[PDB]
Amino acid sequence: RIKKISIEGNIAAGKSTFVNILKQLSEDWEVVPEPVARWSNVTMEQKNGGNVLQMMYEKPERWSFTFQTYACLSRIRAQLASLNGLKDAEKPVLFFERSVYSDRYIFASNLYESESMNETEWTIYQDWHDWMNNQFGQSLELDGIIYLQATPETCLHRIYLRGRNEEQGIPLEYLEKLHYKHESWLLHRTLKTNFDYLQEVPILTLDVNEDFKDKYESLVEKVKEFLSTL
Amino acid sequence: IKKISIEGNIAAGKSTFVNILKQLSEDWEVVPEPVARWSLTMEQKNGGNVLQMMYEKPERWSFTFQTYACLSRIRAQLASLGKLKDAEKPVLFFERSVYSDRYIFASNLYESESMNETEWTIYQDWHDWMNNQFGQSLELDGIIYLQATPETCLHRIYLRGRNEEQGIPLEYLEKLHYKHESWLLHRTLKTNFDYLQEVPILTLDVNEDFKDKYESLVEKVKEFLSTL
Ligand SMILES: CCCc1sc(-c2ccc(OC)c(O)c2)nc1CSc1nc(N)cc(N)n1
Ligand SMILES: CCCc1sc(-c2ccc(OC)c(O)c2)nc1CSc1nc(N)cc(N)n1
Ligand SMILES: O=c1ccn([C@@H]2O[C@H](COP(=O)(O)OP(=O)(O)O)[C@@H](O)[C@H]2O)c(=O)[nH]1
Ligand SMILES: O=c1ccn([C@@H]2O[C@H](COP(=O)(O)OP(=O)(O)O)[C@@H](O)[C@H]2O)c(=O)[nH]1
Repeated sequence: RIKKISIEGNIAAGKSTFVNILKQLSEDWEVVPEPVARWSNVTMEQKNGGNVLQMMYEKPERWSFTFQTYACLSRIRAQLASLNGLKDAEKPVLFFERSVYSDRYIFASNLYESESMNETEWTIYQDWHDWMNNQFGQSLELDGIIYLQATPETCLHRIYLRGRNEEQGIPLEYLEKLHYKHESWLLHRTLKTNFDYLQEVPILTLDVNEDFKDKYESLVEKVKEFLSTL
Repeated sequence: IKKISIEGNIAAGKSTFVNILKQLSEDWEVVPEPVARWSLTMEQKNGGNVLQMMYEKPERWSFTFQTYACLSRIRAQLASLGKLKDAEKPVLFFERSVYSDRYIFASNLYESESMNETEWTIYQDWHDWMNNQFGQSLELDGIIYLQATPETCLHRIYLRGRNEEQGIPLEYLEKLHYKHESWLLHRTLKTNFDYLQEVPILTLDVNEDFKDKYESLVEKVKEFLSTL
């Protein structure tokens, strides 16, 4: 009964600006922020996260599997907690900052194709992912995906314009890898998956390349008309 | 369905005690250890590879091994709890357990500096969640402790003649060995699953070879099951 709607987009695309924008417009609207976002900083799950995330930066081939499995286990559990945590709400909609699907099909597929996950590591990640998400049935199944499309140069700007010292090192090409994978999975709609319904699951695209903090009303209008189709 | 775990050190006899035990009743079934099936499919092949990695670089693959194994155990005990549909007094014998994984090996890799604090507390955090969402009912109704000396096990690894095992050093079979005693005799260890503090335990000296001679061992097993 509580509508799940994931927001998808490249690093610094604006996901979390938009999500905290929407949160304020409807008591019928809540947010689930992504844990790694949470971890990207300066509870045991934080201690562990900034750690693994710091270790991920310094030597990604050593740390990729662990960190993926922990970004995703941390998300699955954070997702379920907002469901049990919009009870009374007449038209419940909850917004996920990214998804188990972006965990596996953009980020863990990137690192694998970019050689930080050898094949044993990837088939284990993907096995572990299948088994855990066939075991939720349709608890965490998405009614919708809003794609916060932008450009990698606007994301590098946004990164340095966000000032996370550790995020300053991520180069454009990497951003360009994650751009290529979003384009293909969402906008182009081609990337395959092991999940049935994510082929017949509706997708909103939105150009966030211009600052939207003061001028976001059209973006919001899009979001709503979109939620009435779903 | 009743649930027992058969625990004990490497080549101590579990697979034997179990291949024997399952034969004595149509009301009895076994879930053999994932790790031992690796010792072919995406489990096998994912299982076979990392095991072999884990012998070469243990400080690099214990998290990954320790996650995959617990998973595959959780998997297999669940597709098995499957068996014993038409039985009056049905028992499933688990060849090791989710606590074996954690409080024997995964603790022992950490203490051995083959996983770090992050890894080791990430595994802990995941074990605690992966057992509480999908694994509530893999809950044991007792435990069976096959107790060989650190010494007995090493010869029984030679017997089996597994190549990569014949590299298991004696000193390894030793700490694994004082950690079973602690959890399952002295009850010197304490875990994070409280019903486990009130699970009964039957412990069997298995230094004497029972490949022909298991009757009185089985007698206490039958006896222990009759006290649940
Ligand atoms: C933006 C902080 C998280 C990081 S750090 C990082 C990374 C850093 C340095 C690297 O090489 C120097 C690299 O190959 C990856 N990639 C990432 C993206 S991996 C990822 N991020 C998420 N937010 C979620 C998820 N499931 N996976
Ligand atoms: C029995 C084969 C699996 C291995 S391999 C291994 C090992 C091999 C070489 C090592 O040093 C190079 C080492 O420190 C450990 N320990 C083990 C035991 S760790 C373990 N065993 C299980 N049966 C289950 C589980 N979760 N963990
Ligand atoms: O219209 C916008 C959207 C975002 N940002 C900035 O872009 C950076 C990244 O935004 P956000 O934290 O949402 O990124 P994400 O959650 O996607 O990493 C932040 O410093 C924002 O202040 C901006 O200036 N204008
Ligand atoms: O009482 C025994 C128990 C075992 N074995 C042999 O020792 C080897 C290893 O034992 P097992 O695999 O059963 O031990 P586990 O690791 O399963 O506890 C096998 O070849 C058995 O045939 C034996 O000769 N006598």
